[PDB]
Amino acid sequence: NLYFQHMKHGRVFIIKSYSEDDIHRSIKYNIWCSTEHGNKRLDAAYRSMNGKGPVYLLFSVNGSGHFCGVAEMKSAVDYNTCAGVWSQDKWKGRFDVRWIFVKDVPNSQLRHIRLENNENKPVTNSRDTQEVPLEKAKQVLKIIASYK
Ligand SMILES: Cc1nc(=O)c(C)n[nH]1
Repeated sequence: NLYFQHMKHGRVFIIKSYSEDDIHRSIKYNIWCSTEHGNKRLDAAYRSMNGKGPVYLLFSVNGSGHFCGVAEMKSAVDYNTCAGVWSQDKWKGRFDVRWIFVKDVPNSQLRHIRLENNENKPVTNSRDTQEVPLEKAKQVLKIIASYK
């Protein structure tokens, strides 16, 4: 899948989900919510983008050993929400997402990609809302898209 090899715009973030049930709910309802600090980071990136390129999210459940898919941010963060929707009751907030890949990709396939903005650590050792440089994100996206 040579599609992503020539991407010229966009920002890309890691999402770490404590719960696979929350991944299921995100796919069913096309929504996500991060922590307070994570929501602020994603909101800033989405808003400054002003629709000039995509914001992609690379999802992985904590401790699972694999990534589980890719979604595009499709709205700014709405902070005026009901509590208790997600795996920890305190998280409020919501933004729309569109899932573009739902597939398990082992960390072994992605570990060789290092993030020069994060001490050259493997992309598989990232924390929630770690940003991925575009040239490294393109390599992750090609691998996820091509994996079978
Ligand atoms: C739904 C959800 N799970 C999480 O573990 C985090 C960090 N943010 N949002």
